[PDB]
Amino acid sequence: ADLEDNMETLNDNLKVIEKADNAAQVKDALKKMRKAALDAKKATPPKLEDKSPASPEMIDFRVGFDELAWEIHDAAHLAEKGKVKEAQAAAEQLKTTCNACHQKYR
Amino acid sequence: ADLEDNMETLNDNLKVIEKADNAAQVKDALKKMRKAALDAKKATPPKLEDKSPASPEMIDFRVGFDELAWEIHDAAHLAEKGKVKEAQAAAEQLKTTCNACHQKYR
Amino acid sequence: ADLEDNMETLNDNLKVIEKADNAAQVKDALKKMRKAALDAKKATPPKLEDKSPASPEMIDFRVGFDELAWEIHDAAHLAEKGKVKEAQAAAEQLKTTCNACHQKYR
Ligand code: HEC
Ligand code: HEC
Ligand code: HEC
Ligand SMILES: [Ca+2]
Ligand SMILES: [Ca+2]
Ligand SMILES: [Ca+2]
Ligand SMILES: [Ca+2]
Ligand SMILES: [Ca+2]
Ligand SMILES: [Ca+2]
Ligand SMILES: [Ca+2]
Ligand SMILES: [Ca+2]
Ligand SMILES: [Ca+2]
Ligand SMILES: [Cl-]
Ligand SMILES: [Cl-]
Ligand SMILES: [Cl-]
Ligand SMILES: [Cl-]
Ligand SMILES: [Cl-]
Ligand SMILES: [Mn+2]
Repeated sequence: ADLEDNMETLNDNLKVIEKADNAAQVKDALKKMRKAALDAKKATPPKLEDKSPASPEMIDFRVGFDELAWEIHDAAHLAEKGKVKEAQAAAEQLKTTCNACHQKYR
Repeated sequence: ADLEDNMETLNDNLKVIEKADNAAQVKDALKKMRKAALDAKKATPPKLEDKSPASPEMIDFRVGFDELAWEIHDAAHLAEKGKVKEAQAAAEQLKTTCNACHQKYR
Repeated sequence: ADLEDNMETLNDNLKVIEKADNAAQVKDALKKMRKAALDAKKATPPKLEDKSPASPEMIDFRVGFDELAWEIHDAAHLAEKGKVKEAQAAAEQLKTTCNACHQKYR
């Protein structure tokens, strides 16, 4: 999928997690975020189309999705230990990672 | 190890997992797959030797191993909860990720 | 942070883990290592400054941090099951991955 669709998947599943009522809903949404995050990592964002494909900005951009994916996995660890409300709080904390990339490249 | 060796390791351990009799055999084989997947990520496949090293195809290629490593990890989570049959089924499902890359770059 | 700050973080938290007294201290230190590992992945090490940004050495370098992050996570799994001493042993074993990269690019 393209970058925008992957971002909407990220945003949609954050709101699913917030409203989720059991561990299985959280874990399924988190899996969809991780998939979207890895798929977004294949893209060139519009503000970096003029840079080299392995410029430090494109590397930083791509590693940003590794960091997002690992943080998502931390939340997944909380959810499958049954710590649903802790997992939902960790999901909401992902926004600091969303924001950090946006302020640089969005 | 070179790309072909890593691919044989991936294929060999898929069959070890299929025939495994306990969680420890599944976990050990999945670990060897993840290692092989990350090692394969360092290579240039023959069909992409003419593209630039960070072309969209080489990025798609490299991220394909991230996707495979995470999917392997999902199976390891099943095997660590002692859900051996589920872990074996998830390992069989990895083939859709194997295939998807092959049809583009093999 | 820059590359050498991330390396000091990696080295400091290895010593924290060696001296840790409970799972929480191991888990917290491992997570600082993973973060530092992914951040170091964004850098160009002095010995590769003259190489192409996606040369096979820079790819090998960056994948070295994926391998390090996954090995850290393996130790994190041990510590999350309360196997504190096994987690500490695995953290010591990380040094073979530290060394392997240093001998090539440090
Ligand atoms: C891309 C992201 C890939 C993923 C994921 C997997 N494979 Fe693969 N494979 C890929 C390429 C580009 C090649 C060509 C290698 C060459 O130099 O010819 C291959 C090759 C194989 C082979 C045959 C290797 C040989 O005998 O010479 C096998 C058996 C194989 N791949 C298996 C395999 C499996 C089981 C995977 C998932 C678990 C898998 N591959 C992932 C690219 C990619
Ligand atoms: C590559 C894939 C590496 C891995 C994995 C690890 N390190 Fe590293 N390290 C690497 C380089 C290229 C450098 C040179 C940095 C420079 O700017 O000169 C380093 C450096 C260090 C240092 C010294 C840093 C300093 O004090 O200036 C230390 C203490 C260090 N590295 C430790 C370390 C540990 C403990 C690792 C594993 C847990 C590790 N490194 C991994 C490249 C790579
Ligand atoms: C970089 C490493 C990013 C991370 C991590 C996240 N996002 Fe992002 N996002 C990024 C870019 C470069 C763009 C611009 C895309 C474009 O083509 O214009 C975006 C965009 C979005 C959007 C808007 C998409 C749209 O509706 O057109 C949303 C809603 C969005 N991003 C949300 C989002 C969330 C919730 C993230 C993590 C929790 C996140 N993004 C991570 C770059 C990066
Ligand atoms: Ca896509
Ligand atoms: Ca839009
Ligand atoms: Ca609800
Ligand atoms: Ca190799
Ligand atoms: Ca058997
Ligand atoms: Ca677990
Ligand atoms: Ca940094
Ligand atoms: Ca120093
Ligand atoms: Ca110094
Ligand atoms: Cl996850
Ligand atoms: Cl790259
Ligand atoms: Cl990468
Ligand atoms: Cl794994
Ligand atoms: Cl971890
Ligand atoms: Mn895990």
